[PDB]
Amino acid sequence: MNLVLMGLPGAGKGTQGERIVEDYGIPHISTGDMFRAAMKEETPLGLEAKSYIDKGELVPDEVTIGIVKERLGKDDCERGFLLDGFPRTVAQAEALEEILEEYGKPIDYVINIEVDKDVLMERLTGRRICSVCGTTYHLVFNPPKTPGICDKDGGELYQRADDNEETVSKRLEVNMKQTQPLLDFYSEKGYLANVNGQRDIQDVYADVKDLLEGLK
Ligand SMILES: Nc1ncnc2c1ncn2[C@@H]1O[C@H](COP(=O)(O)OP(=O)(O)OP(=O)(O)OP(=O)(O)OP(=O)(O)OC[C@H]2O[C@@H](n3cnc4c(N)ncnc43)[C@H](O)[C@@H]2O)[C@@H](O)[C@H]1O
Ligand SMILES: [Mg+2]
Ligand SMILES: [Zn+2]
Repeated sequence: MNLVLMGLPGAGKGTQGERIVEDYGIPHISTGDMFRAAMKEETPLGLEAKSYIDKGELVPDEVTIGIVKERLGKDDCERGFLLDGFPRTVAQAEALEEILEEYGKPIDYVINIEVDKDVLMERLTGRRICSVCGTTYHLVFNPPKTPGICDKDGGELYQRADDNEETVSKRLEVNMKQTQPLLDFYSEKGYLANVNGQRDIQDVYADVKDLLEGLK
């Protein structure tokens, strides 16, 4: 079960990915999360990626592909994986092809979580994240039972540094110009799957589960 999750900033990759990993146990591989984990620890990778991430721009291809290649090689990817936020440039997709060809692990589906760009600003500025677990909530659409704290572990919720109007706008701008080419790339490959991301969380996942049940 080799999957790729794509979508514009705030479309819900993390939210949906959380379900997939729960029902199938494949590693959730989010480049955004990997970069931020590096930033917190202050690794050389983190400091280099930080400059781009803080501005809402894409981190350069070479270093991004590099850390992904290493990750997909781990033992825990034996039964499949869930790539989140990678690739997000045609170059990255082409590179992933080579990488997976060497690993003998072809992509089963590239799942595009389609959400109108017009409602993504609201989704991001209203997002709050668990400082302990990473799971996300939304002040309006998916609020925590007790404001400011995670339902699961009681950890404090925070607002990502790049989740403000200006940076969100840049993020939408940057990724929108990469969107159609990626869709065309995988549409040609023959395994692009479009999912309506503008509905209730569990209803979005139902559409995702339909595809996954054919991958055991
Ligand atoms: N491959 C790569 N190459 C180069 N650079 C790279 C890179 N990968 C990463 N980077 C760098 O890293 C940065 C950050 O990457 P990344 O963290 O991957 O940024 P992203 O793509 O913008 O995605 P988000 O995490 O912001 O949102 P999401 O789709 O997971 O949404 P969520 O589920 O939280 O949901 C959002 C909100 O909506 C709510 N929500 C979820 N589902 C629904 C629903 N169905 N209805 C209503 N609300 C919902 C949630 O509760 C939440 O509040 C990039 O900008 C770039 O600089
Ligand atoms: Mg995410
Ligand atoms: Zn939590």
